[PDB]
Amino acid sequence: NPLVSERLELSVLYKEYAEDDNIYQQKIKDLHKKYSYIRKTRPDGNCFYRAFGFSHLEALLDDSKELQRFKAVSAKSKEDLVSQGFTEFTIEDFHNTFMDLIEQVEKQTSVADLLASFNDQSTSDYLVVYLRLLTSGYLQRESKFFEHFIEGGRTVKEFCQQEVEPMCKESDHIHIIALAQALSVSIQVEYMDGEGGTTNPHIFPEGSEPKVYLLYRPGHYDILYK
Repeated sequence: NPLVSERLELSVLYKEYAEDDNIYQQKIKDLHKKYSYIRKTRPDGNCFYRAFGFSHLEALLDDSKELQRFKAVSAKSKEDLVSQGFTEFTIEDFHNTFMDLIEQVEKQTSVADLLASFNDQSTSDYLVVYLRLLTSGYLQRESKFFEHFIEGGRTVKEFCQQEVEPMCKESDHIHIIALAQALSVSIQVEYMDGEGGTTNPHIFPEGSEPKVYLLYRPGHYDILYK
């Protein structure tokens, strides 16, 4: 039950469905036409953050420019959140871990050593906590925009407090839009949830060129590789 698995054949997905789940089998089969491998994340309610965090940092091993951009945005993000009302003493430890992971990528760590960091519960969860805070900060900052996404009567802040900041509260489109804008990154998600064997790609933000590909299924975000 690792936090982030080794690189696996797409066919491992067949195990996660009943023999009779004919439509999910057809989607898995179609996915083989587009992707080659998958890395599973533990299905614990943190999957989007964890999958995004690993996939993006792994991608930055191959793009020194993007690595420096990401580091700069990430460094600044702490003061940003503090200026907006997130307590510094509370969030400093999480930010320090996030920056240490970035440093690991800057030092040209192997994927194996990056993976080992993501499989340390404290290290990996500190990254997730930070990503959740970044996402909450962006939603709150652009609350007038995001208001319409929120069903039921809660304010954007109340939504953030109950559905984004807490560990184990799995992500949907609201999280993804906000985190992509927060870090100015581009995320493709294959939704395996559509018409036939079709999984339906969504790119966040629309119009961008993604370097992270994720697979959504109810209760899972996994990392896909072409």
